[PDB]
Amino acid sequence: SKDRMVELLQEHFELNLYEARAYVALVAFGVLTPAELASVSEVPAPRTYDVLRSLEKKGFAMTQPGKTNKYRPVHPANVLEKFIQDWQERVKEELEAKKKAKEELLELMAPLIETEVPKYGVERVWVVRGIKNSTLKTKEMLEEAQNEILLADDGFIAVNLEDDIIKAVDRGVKTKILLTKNLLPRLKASKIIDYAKEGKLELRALDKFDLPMLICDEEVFFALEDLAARYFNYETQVWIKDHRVVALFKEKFNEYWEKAE
Amino acid sequence: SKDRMVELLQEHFELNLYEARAYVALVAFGVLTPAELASVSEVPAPRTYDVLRSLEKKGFAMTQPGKTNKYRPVHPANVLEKFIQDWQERVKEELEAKKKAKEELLELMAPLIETEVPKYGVERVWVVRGIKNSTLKTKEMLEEAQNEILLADDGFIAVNLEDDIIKAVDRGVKTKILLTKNLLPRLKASKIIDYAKEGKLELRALDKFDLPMLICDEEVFFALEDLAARYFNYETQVWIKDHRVVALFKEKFNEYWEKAEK
Amino acid sequence: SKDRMVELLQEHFELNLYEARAYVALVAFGVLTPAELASVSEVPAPRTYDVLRSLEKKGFAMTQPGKTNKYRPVHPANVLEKFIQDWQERVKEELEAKKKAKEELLELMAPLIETEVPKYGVERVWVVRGIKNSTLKTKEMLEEAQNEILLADDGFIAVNLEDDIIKAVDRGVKTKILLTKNLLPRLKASKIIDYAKEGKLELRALDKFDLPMLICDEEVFFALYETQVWIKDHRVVALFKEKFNEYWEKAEK
Amino acid sequence: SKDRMVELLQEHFELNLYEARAYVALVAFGVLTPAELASVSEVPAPRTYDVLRSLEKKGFAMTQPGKTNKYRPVHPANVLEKFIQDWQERVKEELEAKKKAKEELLELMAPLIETEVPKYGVERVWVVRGIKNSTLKTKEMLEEAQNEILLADDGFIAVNLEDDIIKAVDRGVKTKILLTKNLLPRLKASKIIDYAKEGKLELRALDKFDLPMLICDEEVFFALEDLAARYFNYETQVWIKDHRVVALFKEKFNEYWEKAEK
Ligand SMILES: [Ca+2]
Ligand SMILES: [Ca+2]
Repeated sequence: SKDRMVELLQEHFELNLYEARAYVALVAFGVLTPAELASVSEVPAPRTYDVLRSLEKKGFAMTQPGKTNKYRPVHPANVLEKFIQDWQERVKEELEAKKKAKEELLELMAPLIETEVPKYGVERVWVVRGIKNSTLKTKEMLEEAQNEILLADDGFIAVNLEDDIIKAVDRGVKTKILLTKNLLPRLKASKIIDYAKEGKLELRALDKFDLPMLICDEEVFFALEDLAARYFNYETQVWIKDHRVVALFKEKFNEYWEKAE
Repeated sequence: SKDRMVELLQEHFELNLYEARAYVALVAFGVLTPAELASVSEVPAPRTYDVLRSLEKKGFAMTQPGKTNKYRPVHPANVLEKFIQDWQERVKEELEAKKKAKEELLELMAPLIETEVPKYGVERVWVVRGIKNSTLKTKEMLEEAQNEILLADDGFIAVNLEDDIIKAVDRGVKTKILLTKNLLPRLKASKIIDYAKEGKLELRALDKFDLPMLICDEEVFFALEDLAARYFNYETQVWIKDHRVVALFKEKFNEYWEKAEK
Repeated sequence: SKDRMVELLQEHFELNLYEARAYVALVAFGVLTPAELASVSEVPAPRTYDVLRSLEKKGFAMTQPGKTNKYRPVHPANVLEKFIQDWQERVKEELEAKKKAKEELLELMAPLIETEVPKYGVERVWVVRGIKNSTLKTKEMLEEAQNEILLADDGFIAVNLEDDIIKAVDRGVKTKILLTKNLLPRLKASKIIDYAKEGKLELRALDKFDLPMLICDEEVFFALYETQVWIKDHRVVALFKEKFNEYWEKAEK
Repeated sequence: SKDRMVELLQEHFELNLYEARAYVALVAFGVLTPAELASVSEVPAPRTYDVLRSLEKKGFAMTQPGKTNKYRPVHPANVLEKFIQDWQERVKEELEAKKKAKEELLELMAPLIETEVPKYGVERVWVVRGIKNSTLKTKEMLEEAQNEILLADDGFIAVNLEDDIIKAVDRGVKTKILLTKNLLPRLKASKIIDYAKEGKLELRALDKFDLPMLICDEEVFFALEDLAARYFNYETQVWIKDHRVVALFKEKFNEYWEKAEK
């Protein structure tokens, strides 16, 4: 039918509905004026000029300017052939455009991938309040740690996060536990001291240290103090996930750590 | 520079605005959740799930089974290349789709173009817009030329239809071709050229003539060349069937022909 | 009041409605959570987090990430000044960008003004059918002509479009009329014959020429029912002018 | 490239797609009617009138003497220039409008910020996103600093707050400023120099340090500098009021402070 001709033109040769209808009409009727097209095909009267003019510019028609414009269809074997050839040239050009878009993006995104160290998630600073949230944060750090754990403990930490601490030790995590000497005998029946003696974790003590902390693989979790927080009672703590901050707290742990035993 | 990365992704790798922004963000941050994407980029919050999900689909993002779904970028060199490879295969399918369509159209139109009847010949003047569309008419002139052919070509009139020019030559049609010197390079070696060397047509060249044309038996096709209209593919070209007018253009051709060299 | 504060923030400091309301709220209350904001101001509850976070990235707020997200206003005198300083610098870069865009446009559009082929955007080819339309197009040209008129007339043009021909002559237009001897005596009581002798126009005749035409300053109107073609182009017209000058030679009196 | 001309007009001279296209068309063809514009350009037929009329309003098009159906372009050199002149003045108009608005807001807020408590300040930790927003906090630190200032600045932390730094020095604040070497060209105006030259503060420079900071008495503001988070203006910065943390950063500052010369 003629319907199939309209579809094919619309689908593959970039004509809109009216343009496809008008071109088919031109093939069938030869010379048409916009007025005649109106009566010949299914194209709105105010569009018949607009449409035929488009087909002209698209290479599907030729014309005779005048008070009344006459239009002539370009033979299908020419315009359909020409289109595919012109189409193929656009394609080939675009391919090059994409590979140059490719290279330019690679150049532009090298700055985003060059820093091969700090690839943490967005959330790197997290403020923790209260006892419940505190132990929940400490649990996670212990759950996620895979390389090392450094703990300076004046808590309220070894008890009862013991079962999380030992679990990490059981996973081969290089554990070091430093705690206040005054709090030492609290662990006299702990699992930690057994692992300390067997021993897969090292444990030491110190009369009192000023800056307690938990370090877990490029993460540090420490508490602010000012100055009756303990047993009065309220907690304010800060979590940071960044090698550079951890390096500071790790250097300090190692200063506290070398107070052997 | 970020804006450029978004532009390039959007125009050439078929990402929309938010998809392009999100992909850059994934590359930059290494890993994002829909919540984190909302936080760092200009993708609206409720849109961030679908954006990351579509990037995954398109091959720009990578994730784990879930539901603990975090999204991470696939390295650009392994995506932009893969996109192009996919695009090329999509093209090849459309190309043949067009070939199939063309042939069905020609078969459907066969009853319309045969015994059409075609109603032209009585029309002795037509206008063709777009200098690049000239071969939609000059092809027909060469098909029906049976006495003589005079061609003064800038590259846009009738050269490139060599098979039709030569068929005319081979059926005894007298042919004179005048080229601009800028066509002497692109028209090597060639097929049209060796006909001139064999003496089957005459071929000469001239620095520049201001009025290109194709004359085919009491018919003339000529271009009103203008480089300001060239930008809008809207140069006026005219076909006239009138030996008196053709005579005018034929005299002028012969004037250029005198200046024309070897 | 705060209604005025919200208005000003939206109009000049590029906050949306909810953001302006939320910042004002922060100034008033110091520390707020998204939940607290919801109860304090007219910001939709589910929008309160997004808004506060937006203010965070926009420099209007500071925060404490947590289960309890706290937000703190940046002092008005700092963020409002900070905005204007940054705004003013963004502008100047754009200023430079506009002057660089201008320069590139002038270079790109040079081919559009350099290719000095001074024609109109109007079409240059016009097909005319029928006599009434023919005489109107002919009338038009004669009135449009400003330099010269060349007419080879075996019509039915000079008769009777005379008043348009002489009107052109009266305007100082260089008129030359060639007409067929066979219809020549029709003009023996015309104004054209008077103007030919006075003479403000040159007039000759010839019993037969093959290509009649009207030329009016790089415009030509000639005939192929009857179908006529008008062309507006220097190079094409030159051919028709060359032919006119061949027919032009010569005749009395 | 026509497309480039449309882009530039569209991006910088506030023309929409159809207006920008039409202007190029006017430039190319010299004079157009709405009908003529529709035919040559990609502006839809029914739109060519309002498009041309609006170009006239904007100063890009001119009506012709006589019957005004035809439009002619106003030459680019007299429009693109005139636009910039108008735009600059329009900008300036808004600049003063913003400053005025600022001034009104501050007086409106005076009951909240004048003789302020403030309700915040008891809080000993805050986070600032965007390294370029850091001076919204560090300014406050410099204002209240009365013991010492230790500044290791990559350019975005506090060095661009000269008025407050100088004021601090003038009240006896021990001030050490450490800059990256790429800031020395631009900071030779200046206040910090001559104060470094007069011996009122110490100024050293260093190729690069990994942890920018501002220490003011018992407070530290430090940046987790990270490109390409900067690309999305989302670098995480932290303010802590706690002499123990400050001490760590103070040790590290003194580490950066060594070797750095000039
Ligand atoms: Ca402030
Ligand atoms: Ca202040």
